[PDB]
Amino acid sequence: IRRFKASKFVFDAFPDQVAIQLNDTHPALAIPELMRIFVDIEKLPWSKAWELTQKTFAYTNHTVLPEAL
Amino acid sequence: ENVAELKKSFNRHLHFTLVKDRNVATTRDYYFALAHTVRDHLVGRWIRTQQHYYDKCPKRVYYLSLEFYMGRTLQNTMINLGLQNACDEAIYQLGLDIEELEEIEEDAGLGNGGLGRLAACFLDSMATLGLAAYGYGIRYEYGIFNQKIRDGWQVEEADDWLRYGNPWEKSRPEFMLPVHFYGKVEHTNTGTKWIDTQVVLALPYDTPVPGYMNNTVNTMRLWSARAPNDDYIQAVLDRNLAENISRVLYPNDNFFEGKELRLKQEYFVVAATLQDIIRRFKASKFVFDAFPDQVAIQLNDTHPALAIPELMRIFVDIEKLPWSKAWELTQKTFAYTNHTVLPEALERWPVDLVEKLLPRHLEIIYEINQKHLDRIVALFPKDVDRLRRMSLIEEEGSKRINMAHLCIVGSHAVNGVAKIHSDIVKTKVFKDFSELEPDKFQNKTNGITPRRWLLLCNPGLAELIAEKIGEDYVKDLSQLTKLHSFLGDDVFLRELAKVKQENKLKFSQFLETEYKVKINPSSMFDVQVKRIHEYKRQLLNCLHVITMYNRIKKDPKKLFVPRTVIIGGKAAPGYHMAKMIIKLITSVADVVNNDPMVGSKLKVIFLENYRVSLAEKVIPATDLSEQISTAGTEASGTGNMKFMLNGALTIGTMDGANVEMAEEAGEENLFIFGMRIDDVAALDKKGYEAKEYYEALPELKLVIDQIDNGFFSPKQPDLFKDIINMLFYHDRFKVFADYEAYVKCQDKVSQLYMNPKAWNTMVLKNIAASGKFSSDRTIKEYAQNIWNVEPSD
Amino acid sequence: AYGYGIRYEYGIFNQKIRDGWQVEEADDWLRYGNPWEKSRPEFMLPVHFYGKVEHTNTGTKWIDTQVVLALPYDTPV
Amino acid sequence: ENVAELKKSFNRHLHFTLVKDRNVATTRDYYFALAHTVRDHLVGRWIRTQQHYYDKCPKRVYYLSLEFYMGRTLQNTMINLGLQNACDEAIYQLGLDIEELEEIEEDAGLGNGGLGRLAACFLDSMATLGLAAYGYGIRYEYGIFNQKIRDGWQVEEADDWLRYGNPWEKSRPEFMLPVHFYGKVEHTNTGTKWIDTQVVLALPYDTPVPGYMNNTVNTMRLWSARAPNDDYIQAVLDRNLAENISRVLYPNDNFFEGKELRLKQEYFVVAATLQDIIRRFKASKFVFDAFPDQVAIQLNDTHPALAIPELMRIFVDIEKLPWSKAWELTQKTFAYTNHTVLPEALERWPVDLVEKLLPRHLEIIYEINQKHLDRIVALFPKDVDRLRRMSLIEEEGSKRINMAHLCIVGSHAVNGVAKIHSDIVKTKVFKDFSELEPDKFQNKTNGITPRRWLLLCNPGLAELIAEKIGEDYVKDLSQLTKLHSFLGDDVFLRELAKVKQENKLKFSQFLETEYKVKINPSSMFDVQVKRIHEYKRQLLNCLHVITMYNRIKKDPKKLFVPRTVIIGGKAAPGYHMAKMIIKLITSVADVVNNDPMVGSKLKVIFLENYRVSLAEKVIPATDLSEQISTAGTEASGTGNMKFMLNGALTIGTMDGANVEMAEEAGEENLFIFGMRIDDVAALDKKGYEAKEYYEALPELKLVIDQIDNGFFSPKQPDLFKDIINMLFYHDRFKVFADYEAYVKCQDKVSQLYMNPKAWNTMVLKNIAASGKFSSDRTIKEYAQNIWNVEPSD
Ligand SMILES: O=C(N[C@@H](Cc1ccccc1)C(=O)N1CC(C(=O)O)C1)c1cc2cc(Cl)ccc2[nH]1
Ligand SMILES: O=C(N[C@@H](Cc1ccccc1)C(=O)N1CC(C(=O)O)C1)c1cc2cc(Cl)ccc2[nH]1
Ligand SMILES: O=C(N[C@@H](Cc1ccccc1)C(=O)N1CC(C(=O)O)C1)c1cc2cc(Cl)ccc2[nH]1
Ligand SMILES: *Cc1c(COP(=O)(O)O)cnc(C)c1O
Ligand SMILES: *Cc1c(COP(=O)(O)O)cnc(C)c1O
Ligand SMILES: CC(=O)N[C@@H]1O[C@H](CO)[C@@H](O)[C@H](O)[C@H]1O
Ligand SMILES: CC(=O)N[C@@H]1O[C@H](CO)[C@@H](O)[C@H](O)[C@H]1O
Ligand SMILES: O=c1[nH]c(=O)c2[nH]c(=O)[nH]c2[nH]1
Ligand SMILES: O=c1[nH]c(=O)c2[nH]c(=O)[nH]c2[nH]1
Repeated sequence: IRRFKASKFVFDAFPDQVAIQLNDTHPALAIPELMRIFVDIEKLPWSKAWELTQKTFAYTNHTVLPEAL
Repeated sequence: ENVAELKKSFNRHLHFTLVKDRNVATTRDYYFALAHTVRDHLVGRWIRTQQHYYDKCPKRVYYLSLEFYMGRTLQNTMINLGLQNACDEAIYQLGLDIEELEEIEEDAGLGNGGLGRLAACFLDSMATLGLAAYGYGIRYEYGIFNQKIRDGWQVEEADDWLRYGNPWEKSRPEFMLPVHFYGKVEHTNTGTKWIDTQVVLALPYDTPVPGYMNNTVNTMRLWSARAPNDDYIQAVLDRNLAENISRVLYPNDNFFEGKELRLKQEYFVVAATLQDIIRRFKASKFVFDAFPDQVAIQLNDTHPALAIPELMRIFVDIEKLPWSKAWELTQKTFAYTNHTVLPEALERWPVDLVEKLLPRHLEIIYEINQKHLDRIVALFPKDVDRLRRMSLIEEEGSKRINMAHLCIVGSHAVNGVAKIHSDIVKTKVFKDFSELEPDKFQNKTNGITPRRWLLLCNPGLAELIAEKIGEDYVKDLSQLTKLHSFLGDDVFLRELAKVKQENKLKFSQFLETEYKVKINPSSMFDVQVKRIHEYKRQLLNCLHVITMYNRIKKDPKKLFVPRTVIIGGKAAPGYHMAKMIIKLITSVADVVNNDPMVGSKLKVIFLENYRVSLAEKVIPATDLSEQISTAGTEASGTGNMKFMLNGALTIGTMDGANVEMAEEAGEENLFIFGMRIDDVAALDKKGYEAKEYYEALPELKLVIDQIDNGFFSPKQPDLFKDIINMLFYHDRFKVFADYEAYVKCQDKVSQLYMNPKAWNTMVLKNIAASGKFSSDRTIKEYAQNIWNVEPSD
Repeated sequence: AYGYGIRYEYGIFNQKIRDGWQVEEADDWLRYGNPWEKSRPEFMLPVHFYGKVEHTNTGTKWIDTQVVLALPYDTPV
Repeated sequence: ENVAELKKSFNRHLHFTLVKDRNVATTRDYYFALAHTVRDHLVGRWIRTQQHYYDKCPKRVYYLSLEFYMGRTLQNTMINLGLQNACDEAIYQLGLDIEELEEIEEDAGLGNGGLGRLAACFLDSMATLGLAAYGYGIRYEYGIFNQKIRDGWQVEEADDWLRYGNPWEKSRPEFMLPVHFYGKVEHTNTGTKWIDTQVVLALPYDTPVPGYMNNTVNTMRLWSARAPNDDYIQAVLDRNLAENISRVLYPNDNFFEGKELRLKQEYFVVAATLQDIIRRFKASKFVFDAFPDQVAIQLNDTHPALAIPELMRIFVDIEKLPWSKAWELTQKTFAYTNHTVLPEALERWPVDLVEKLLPRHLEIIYEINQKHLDRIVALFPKDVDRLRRMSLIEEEGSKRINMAHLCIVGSHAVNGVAKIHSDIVKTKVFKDFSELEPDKFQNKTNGITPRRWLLLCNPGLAELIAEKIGEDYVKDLSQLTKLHSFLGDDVFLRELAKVKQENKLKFSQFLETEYKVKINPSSMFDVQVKRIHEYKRQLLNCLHVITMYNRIKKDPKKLFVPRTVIIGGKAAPGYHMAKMIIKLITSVADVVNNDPMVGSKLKVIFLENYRVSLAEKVIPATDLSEQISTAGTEASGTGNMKFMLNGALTIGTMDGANVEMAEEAGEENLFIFGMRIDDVAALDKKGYEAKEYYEALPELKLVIDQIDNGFFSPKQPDLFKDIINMLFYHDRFKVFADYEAYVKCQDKVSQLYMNPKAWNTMVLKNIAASGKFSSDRTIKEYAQNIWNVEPSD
């Protein structure tokens, strides 16, 4: 986010400048953390924030083993 | 209050309230639809807040002022209600631009400058602190005139601010009140009667004052004059005469014009206010002995001085209280704020005018004075000249009333608005009164609201700060000192400088589209915006500008830090020197901006129609804040505080609050220069001979000769004759006396500017020390040491 | 593209076999220094843990948290 | 090493070493680029110097200490390599400010005070004298805590000095060594074995110690603890436990805390050092009979006392030498320096702790003691109490080891650090040992390096002196006596006073930007900086300050020489009285600095985070040096020497080296006052009753009552109760006993200060007599009378 703000780029264009790949579910907390930042800090409305969040993140599933979940 | 619902409310208002669809709606229609959409969010809490004051009856504060320099309301409201981001989204989804809709709104320019803006910041701080406070003023049909520049001169255009409607005001018919003028007095055996008077009705209009994120919404009650209903045509037309009382704001800043109409406005606002206050007290679920414990009235300068004898009139003539008791409750009710020490600004109404217009008030004033002098004659039997000095009456020829003296004896507290100022008020100007009553005189350093002057005008900065230290600073600005932790944080300094840069680009766009000039976005934005005054000296600034131009003309290739020098402000209509100085600046700018040799090195702009909404644009884009009044002339200043809070460095004198800014941030972190108060005094005694400096300083001589010989006005070589004459023979603000130190200081500023890291480090030290200057702290001190009221957090 | 992860002081353990069984040893890979990483001190950030939620009229805030700084190290790819 | 080439190297490092360009580089990046640019200049001579020691095998000196209070390295290195002026030019041409880059560097605060700073000065003098000397210590991850003042109290913050990297240190992997703890002992037929121990690795880090202008660069080797590599997660985390051994410096100055972790650090540094020393000896192109002729190990106090039984362990258990021979070579190898005589500072480790942690060392210590007492029983058959007094073991209840006794019998020389101190050590504290061995006890008066404490910290002075008498004084400070020739040289006295003035302005700028206070640049800078101790008495000083404030409050117009009183220093974290005294001083300063009546007459500052780099700033700006310990308590002192060398006059007691300063400069040229050693003794016998002075001295009573009644702590009237209680009933440093003489002395100081010519003449007499106090002279005496080593000039 700091790098986005410093760029020559609101946040509307955030997903057009940023793509974050979630390698397995280990960094899953990144979804609610981005929301927390957008909402609690940046004061964006939930709807707007959630839309941006989905466009930013992509999730890669690496396993179906129950003990790995 | 979510995005989907705001769009729906917006569409609903556009339809039912503006009678439009998306095809025929105008931009004004959209602004109004949004204004109403936002306004509906205030209602619930406005009713609850005023209802809660009645039930719990906390002591109320009444801020009585002839001025409330409010600026625009839409954005401020969205921010304090936490609605801005959602509204921004809604409007965007509707395919509109909220910032464009915002520009449709007229400023409620019901003030001249600092005095009026202080009142406005105070209402915001009081609602944010949760105090049961009310602002009482006049609903002028025309505010401070709109300023146009024609052929380099200021031209005034009427500010018809209500032409299209004010969604932010609410008519309160049920509270209309009659105000009396002229007539005669009768001292009957049933009390004294003020009869055969002319009557003018006062219709009150309430505007909500939302606190910052706290459910509190207070009230600003502004009175409008209306002719009462008991050649026919002429008789109906003449109803205009009574209605002229609230027609227009007197456009004088720090200057007393003793016009009868002004006196009428003063009693109008005072009579309506006090009667409304007493009415509410009497309806409160509270004899009058408890009045002072339920009511505090702050006099914003001496303009509402008549409130003192009006309260006594009400208590004695109406409520039938004995003089002694009335007097006691009166002093305990009023507190007075002195905002100036310039001779020409002192309110001294001729006795004959007051006798004709307000006969009962003159009588009461004479009584007040009599009981006043009798006590002095007692304590100081011999000192006859002391009685002359402390009298509410000046008998020297044309007998007049000294309103400040009346405010002093009728109030339990008197305060100045900056330490140095309050000191001079207590120990010099009013020595005889403070020696007699030590504890009466206080200081209450001015402040500015960090909502309007930070959150609103510079969101990029408010956001950057919040990311580093949280949002607590909004409601407790002293929290900005934590910023000190980042003085060696390189990345933060870069982020800080980026915010200033973006503000500069945004405003450079405003300049280029509003004026011819091409702006060097990287040049230093050197700014001086405030009312035009000889004491504020934009003239000194103009000398520095001409000086820089000549340096360029001589050494075109010398390494020069490029500047965009901006100077703006309104001159009172009848203030000749002020109007001449404006013409000088525009003339200078025309030469500078069009000389091929300087080009992008130096651009000069006379910012037109300086007002609250324009201050919000230029202040955040400023690098260097000009606060150069002659030591002893600016009681406090507040524009100086706005620039400090927004990342500009200050070049100024040790005057007003500039002194406390230096104390908080460290003197080395401000570009202080010139004569201090003692130097001015000493130079006075010796006698000030302007010629010396002129002869003694070569760069100054060239400047002076150029202005004098027509260099800056070829077609009228002697155009600036009056300026030259005043400068050499009648300058009581010692312009030439600070020229040298001022120019030397300016060079040091340019030096530092070449060092971005050093420059931004000092900026950070200023921002981090600006906390004292929040009006929330000023109001806390007023609540605690004068009004004796408590918040609700 | 950028890779973002954690700079563990100890990576996956070094495995040894004792009496036929696996035995683990700490992979102290930074002991002698890593010329391939570049500390980026100016980008250190605070990270919050624990604490509580406060639902205010100013907007829900996470307060009384424990803080841990995050110092980034860039390795070229 | 010329300007053009330094800029190129700087740019090269910024690029390849810091991966930056001028646009994105931070100030820290610039500091690092310069540090590396300078560092490269050391390499060639560091390799040659260490190579030359191996080829020529001169006897080596090993200075073993748990402390090395080094301060910053950049400037010191530039100066000793003659690179400063060129680097200053280079950086300036690059558009940077070298002094700003210098401030980025963290102090290597690996010490508490004098003991640690003495070691640091010694390394500089030894490299400058060209001796084959090595400093051996611990590479603490955290040095002496950073001190913050919050609400007037000291708060400690971790000194994470390595966070951003230390370019001045070099990892030496190939010399890692294992250190053993715990375990058990086995006396087998192949020698005794220390088995089943816990192992912690010691990784050595070398820092270069450049001599002043001589091509010599010695080494400071500091050991860092690392867990060896043969719930998994917890097992990996637990590696922290071994690594905690070198985690942090124990923050006690002159106080013994018998914590097991401290004992671990002590054996850690001793085991790694001696094994490294023996390894080098065995690889030298030298049987062990020649060991003592090739190695000298100086024990900096008793902290590394375990080195004695460790060397014996190595010789006996490892090298298989017979006890008798091992013992002989051991005594000839070690020399011990006693740095204190305060009871609470004595190291007395409980036998049980040593048995558990170092079983083999306990055994060896018992043997040492046995052979020790058997010899005494022989020479003195009857004296049973003599054996009790000279035993290495204290059996009185909780049995513990007297480390000083172990250092005395295991060393061939024992020295104190000031004549008066060494006398007391020899004739009182260790009488039984010196009577038994006269020639073993010596004196070696402390000294300070004139590079860091003159050339570096006060270039203006070093330059002024050099212009008068040349530069030879740098390497032979006794050359300063030539300055005597200028005692009647008026122009020189003016030049001397100008240097002090400039230092004062420079530091006044530091004060104003760091603290609120406005500094009177012309006032007398009265300074007391050193660790906070009851025996050092900044409390007495505080009484004098309050005294001066009261005098001002009474006679506001009396001619008073204005002063800026500065008191700073860290208090050990668990030292309650020390922390209370700090709070007292800050409380006093807040009243004084904000009382309108005193104003610019008196300002008080509690200098925060006093450390080496800050001593370099304040010392050169000092007029009056406070060295007021109670006679008999300060073994020597060295801060006293720094002030003398830098142009301050001294007000102190006849204690430690203050006595020799008086001898060198003439007693009349120092403001000596109070009880001398004999007076303290006499007052002891009689019994000290604090009340007498309190009742007997009116100015003291007012001071005391004020502190006691809350005058200096309104909101907590009883806050200073403990201070008051200690003062009347438990003050073993007789504060009230010297109050009178102290205040009388202070007045004489102010008297002289009014006489600029008389004042500067005495200053010159102090500077001219400061030559004895160079650590180069101290090291010459150590080399000649103890280590038996020779230089290389
Ligand atoms: O005045 C109406 N809406 C209002 C809406 C409004 C109210 C307050 C401020 C701005 C706009 C209106 O357009 N104005 C009040 C202003 C004035 O007093 O000049 C301008 C309105 C809506 C409507 C709808 C029907 Cl069907 C008939 C008459 C109507 N008047
Ligand atoms: O640490 C130096 N060079 C570095 C070189 C290096 C850097 C990165 C990885 C491996 C090696 C060094 O030896 N190490 C960093 C590693 C660690 O963090 O432990 C080991 C160095 C060079 C030098 C030269 C002088 Cl004159 C004085 C001190 C010095 N230190
Ligand atoms: O660590 C590098 N330079 C070093 C340079 C340095 C060395 C010693 C002290 C201070 C600075 C560095 O920046 N630091 C070592 C410190 C630490 O251990 O935290 C910080 C470095 C340069 C470089 C260049 C490339 Cl292309 C890739 C990786 C790199 N690392
Ligand atoms: C704040 C403000 C002022 C007062 O500014 P000074 O520089 O203190 O005189 C005047 N006019 C406007 C529009 C302002 O916002
Ligand atoms: C020299 C020095 C000391 C020792 O000073 P004394 O006044 O002799 O106790 C302590 N701390 C620092 C930082 C020093 O430089
Ligand atoms: C009469 C009048 O308008 N006085 C003005 O009041 C404001 C608010 O106190 C001051 O900041 C300013 O210096 C002063 O000129
Ligand atoms: C235990 C200890 O730190 N002793 C200190 O050692 C230094 C260096 O010898 C002396 O100058 C000082 O007076 C003394 O207090
Ligand atoms: O009409 C005036 N208005 C002013 O504000 C002013 N100030 C001043 O000096 N003269 C005048 N005149
Ligand atoms: O924890 C302490 N450290 C000290 O340095 C000291 N000195 C002292 O007298 N008591 C204490 N306590």
